[PDB]
Amino acid sequence: VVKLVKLTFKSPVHFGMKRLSDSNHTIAADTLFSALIIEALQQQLELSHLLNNLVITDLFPYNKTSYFLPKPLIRIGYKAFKKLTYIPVENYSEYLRGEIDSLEASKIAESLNLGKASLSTKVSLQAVDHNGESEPYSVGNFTFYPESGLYFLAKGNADTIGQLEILMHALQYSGIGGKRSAGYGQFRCTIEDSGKFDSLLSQTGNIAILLSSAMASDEELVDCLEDARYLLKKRTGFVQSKTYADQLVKKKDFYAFSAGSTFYQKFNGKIFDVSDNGRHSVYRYAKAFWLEGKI
RNA sequence: ACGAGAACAUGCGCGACAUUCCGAAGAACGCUGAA
Repeated sequence: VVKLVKLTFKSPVHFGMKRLSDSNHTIAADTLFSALIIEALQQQLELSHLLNNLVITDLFPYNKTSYFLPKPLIRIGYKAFKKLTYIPVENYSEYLRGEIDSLEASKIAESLNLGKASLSTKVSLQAVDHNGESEPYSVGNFTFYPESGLYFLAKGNADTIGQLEILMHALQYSGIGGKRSAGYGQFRCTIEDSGKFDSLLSQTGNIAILLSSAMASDEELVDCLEDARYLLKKRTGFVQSKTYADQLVKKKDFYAFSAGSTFYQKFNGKIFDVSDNGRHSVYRYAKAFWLEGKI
């Protein structure tokens, strides 16, 4: 049951990539899954549905004009083609067939208006009272245009879909990304049946494109890599919880194929464990959502 | 179990100092009009 989940952001979001100063306009499926797990644990729900039947996608840019999917890594002005990152759903088939030209790719890049990124310079006055000093730091945020929003597609049974609806409503108050609970990431989310995507997903093409940041199991990896065009993205971070350890602990470093990576042989994903001797297992979504296309 | 959590762009600071609404300037010029 693939359900579109559109997110409208009221306040700017941080979405850090490596540092607090930087910012991204989207987040990986794992970052969303980790937020969904944290929420389910707060609301005292069973994690079996999320860990066994929920399939999600990286949040993708959406505009009133169009919904943007990630640019497939398919061999085809090379600058114009490399600058392009997201292609509207209507132009995805044209891009796959090679019917797109460099000027058309430039127009597609200009078409997206997800938002306007910025850097907010904050200060910490915690040490001023102890003969210390104010400490400047920078938070990179991204402000969506009013029509613009981030959407994700969630697939699963009816039970996990309803659980997702509950977690999503709680999540909007919780927020997403970094510096949430410090002014950022408040969003309001709608869950609906989308005719566009379900029709798009009902295609049996010769190539498979990874909607979500995903990694195959070892046995899956050996068949999948042959003839694959892909971009290994390091997935790293600290553990966010009150019960994992007394102090803040980094997760084990993970590498996942990025969204838009094209694999000839489809691989199902796996919820990996990036924990290192903690009081609970830190789950890292790496399951795979596939858009089959014809090239 | 969201490159995450905690974190006041904050503290101090007179839109202020100097600067004549002055200078020149006769209320007086022609003497006529009507019956």
